[PDB]
Amino acid sequence: FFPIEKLRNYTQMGLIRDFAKGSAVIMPGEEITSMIFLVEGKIKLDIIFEDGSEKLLYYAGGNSLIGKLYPTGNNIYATAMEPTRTCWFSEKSLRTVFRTDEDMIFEIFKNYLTKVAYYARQVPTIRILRLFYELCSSQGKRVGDTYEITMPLSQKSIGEITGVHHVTVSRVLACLKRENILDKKKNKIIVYNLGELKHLS
Amino acid sequence: NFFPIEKLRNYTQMGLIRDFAKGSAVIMPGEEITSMIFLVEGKIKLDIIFEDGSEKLLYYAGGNSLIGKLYPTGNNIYATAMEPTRTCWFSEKSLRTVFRTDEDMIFEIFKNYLTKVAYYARQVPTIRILRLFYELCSSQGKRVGDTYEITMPLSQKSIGEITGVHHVTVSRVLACLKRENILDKKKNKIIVYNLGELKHLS
Repeated sequence: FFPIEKLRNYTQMGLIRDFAKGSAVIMPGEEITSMIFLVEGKIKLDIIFEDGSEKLLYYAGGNSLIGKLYPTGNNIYATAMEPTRTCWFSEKSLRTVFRTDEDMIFEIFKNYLTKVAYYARQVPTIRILRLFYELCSSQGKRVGDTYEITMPLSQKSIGEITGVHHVTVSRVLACLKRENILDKKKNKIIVYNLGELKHLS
Repeated sequence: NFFPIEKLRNYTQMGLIRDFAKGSAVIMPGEEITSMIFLVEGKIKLDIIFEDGSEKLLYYAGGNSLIGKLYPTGNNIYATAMEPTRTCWFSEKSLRTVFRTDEDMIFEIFKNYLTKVAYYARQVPTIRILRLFYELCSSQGKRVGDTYEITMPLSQKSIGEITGVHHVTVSRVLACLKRENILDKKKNKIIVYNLGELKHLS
């Protein structure tokens, strides 16, 4: 949640909006321009990617801060998971705060910073040729200077298995190919240069 | 996306200018940073270290990026100026100056910062592993009674690479199958003790 309690002393500078259990909290592109400090309760922020798709992002426990003070590249769609109470902070209430006490400036920074740390700490190609070498070096059965693996394993499945976005499972499988490194010809995997796999892996 | 915050160029005087010839550690490893660093010319690779001396690259930073931090963060940072680079350092006591001189910046950063979380979160799951085995099984599995038996190495680590998966999970996940009863990975042997429920969960 990365709660920022300190701020509950400060909600009276806010717009308190209570929401029922399911009622959409940020719309999928209702335009949102304020920090939504979440005081009792819980919220599910998913992103709607621009295809139409769905995909979780992160929950918001009590005390957490969600929202934003800007248009910020993405469509959020967040549901109240349980009858939840929230205090909205416009920039101008937000201002009003900092004037009433600096420390909170930092307070949010901290909270943001942390959040950066966090997600950025977590954050392809090799995860691929790792999967392949794995297979080649177990299932590998020599055919002259290449090695054959008698298994379908289709683009979709490398994606799934590698947690890798298709355009990449393509480009790279394309590139493994173009290199006399690897054919996944329909049924069977033919590895032309194993030393070069191991090494890129 | 060196999420530059050009506005900050206007207040470097409230800051601390620290210059950094190429190759030079802008962030030593486990040296403690309590200042926003503001990149006023140049280019840094930030790396991290996992608590297991592992290294991998955190971001770049470019003309007008803000890296650095005002607090502890339980991350292990190693920045080096690729190019010769002018920085400028924001202690709190100093940003605390800037925000009085100029209360607007408080939002120009909050934006700034608020935005990378977008970014990152947007980029950013047990699924895979199973799935990894699942294909691995359906293709290689040699059914020994109710079990399906492949002969491979699968170093806990390789899985964590293959699958963009944190070691705790890989670990805490071979934990949850070998238990559950699904899968045992015991040395040079896969031994799936339930393909049906294996694909239910995938």
